[PDB]
Amino acid sequence: SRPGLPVEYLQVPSPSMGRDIKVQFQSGGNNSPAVYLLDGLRAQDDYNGWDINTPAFEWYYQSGLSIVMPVGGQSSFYSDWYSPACGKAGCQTYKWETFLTSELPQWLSANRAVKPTGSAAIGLSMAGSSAMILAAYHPQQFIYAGSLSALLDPSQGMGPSLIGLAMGDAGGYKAADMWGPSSDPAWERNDPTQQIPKLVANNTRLWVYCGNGTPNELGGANIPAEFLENFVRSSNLKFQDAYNAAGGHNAVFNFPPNGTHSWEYWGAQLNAMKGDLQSSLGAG
Ligand SMILES: OC[C@H]1O[C@H](O[C@H]2O[C@H](CO)[C@@H](O)[C@H](O)[C@H]2O)[C@H](O)[C@@H](O)[C@@H]1O
Ligand SMILES: OC[C@H]1O[C@H](O[C@H]2O[C@H](CO)[C@@H](O)[C@H](O)[C@H]2O)[C@H](O)[C@@H](O)[C@@H]1O
Repeated sequence: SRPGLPVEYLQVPSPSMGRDIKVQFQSGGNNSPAVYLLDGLRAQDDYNGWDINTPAFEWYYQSGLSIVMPVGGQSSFYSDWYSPACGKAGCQTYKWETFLTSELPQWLSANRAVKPTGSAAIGLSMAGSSAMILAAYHPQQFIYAGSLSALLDPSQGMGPSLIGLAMGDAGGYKAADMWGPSSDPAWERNDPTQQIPKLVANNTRLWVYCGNGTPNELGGANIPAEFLENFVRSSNLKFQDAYNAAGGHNAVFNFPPNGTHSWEYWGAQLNAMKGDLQSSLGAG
């Protein structure tokens, strides 16, 4: 049902960021595996975009999977930032890798008996690369990573400056505050194409989606959505080639001849990957 589901609106203290992170939550039951649904570049501070734009909770109720939707961190790339995250609205502390990989799972285990290990992270847009970086560096916790419509080589060429533009347009943040000048090693570290050997060695299950910029009847037929999806598509194709070349063998690659940078297409993927998540994480 949409109303009447056991959906919580948690307030999870983050020592590292000095505030309470709101977290929308639906348990799949005691000791259930978690699915972290990471929001896109323009993440709002009231509700995660996955809740706003999809019936995700509804789709995953009684799936044996806990659904975890952190709220906030627009333009954060769910990263630990070098300096305060200062945008149009003011400064906030961004230490999202710390939060997602310790404070949150520990709180969820202690307070809701959510299994802290063997989780998936699924992100769209900005959070698509973040999902893979979470699995790259925290494979115990994240054994599955979904990346929807993300720029997958952000440290390369125009990469850093395109990221700067977007953060600027979304809340007016500056990429220097996050991973520093493009010279800083933080860029390579958070580039999922660069971290492909990790993904392979950890045998991380991947779900990699990117549309082609052509809208079908689902909608999203507008130029920005079309131009954005097409623009990030090649990094998705190059990721695929590199991953296979590095001996990758645990990914689903989803590059249909349709799809724009719009929630209609992302929802469709989240819905599509439920049974795969259940098998890969042992929901049964
Ligand atoms: O980066 C994730 C955001 O994707 C959407 O916004 C992008 O694409 C829109 C077209 O669908 C553009 O209008 C917008 O300027 C882009 O940033 C989505 O609207 C947001 O909810 C996501 O956070
Ligand atoms: O940095 C983003 C991507 O840039 C290159 O490719 C882009 O540039 C052209 C458009 O201006 C097209 O080749 C394509 O649509 C874009 O993705 C680079 O080749 C990619 O690896 C980068 O992800």
